[PDB]
Amino acid sequence: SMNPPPPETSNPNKPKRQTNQLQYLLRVVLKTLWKHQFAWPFQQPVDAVKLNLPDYYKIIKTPMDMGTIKKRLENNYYWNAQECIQDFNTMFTNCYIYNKPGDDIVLMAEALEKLFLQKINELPTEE
Ligand SMILES: Cc1cnc(Nc2ccc(N3CCN(C)CC3)cc2)nc1Nc1ccc(Cl)c(NS(=O)(=O)C(C)(C)C)c1
Repeated sequence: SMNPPPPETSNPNKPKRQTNQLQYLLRVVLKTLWKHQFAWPFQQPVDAVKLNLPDYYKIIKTPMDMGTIKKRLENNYYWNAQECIQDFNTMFTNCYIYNKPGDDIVLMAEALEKLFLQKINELPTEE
C-alpha cells in the first residue's frame, strides 16, 4: 500500500562534476530515449500503488527510472559517466527481473536499450 521515496537526486556534499561524457549522456542519450514513443513507462518512478503491484518494491530493491536520471543529469549530480550508465542499466535490468519475457513492458525496454547501446557506443573520449 506504499511506494518508497524516490532515489536521491540532490546532495550538496556529494562530489560531482560536469564532464563532456556526462554532457553527451544528457544531450544525446537521455534526450534520445526520452522522446521515444516507448519512453513514458520509464519517465518516472513506478507507482506500484496505482498499478496494483504490491510486490514491486519488495522485488526491485534498487529502483531507477529516466525521470530520476534526467534530474541527476540536470543537477550535475554524477561524478562520472559510468555512474549514469549504471543507472540506465539498473533501469533496464529491473524491468527484465520483474517482468516476463515478451511482455509489452519488456519489448518497450528492449527498444530503449537498443538505442541506449547504440548511443553509448559513441560516447566521446573524456576531456
Ligand atoms: C518501468 C516498469 C517496469 N515494470 C512494469 N511492470 C508492470 C507489470 C504488470 C502490470 N500490470 C499488471 C496487471 N494489469 C491488469 C496489467 C498490467 C503493470 C506494470 N511496469 C513499468 N512501468 C509502467 C508504468 C506505467 C504503466 Cl501504465 C505500465 N503498464 S504496462 O507495463 O502494462 C504497459 C506500459 C505495457 C501499458 C507500466
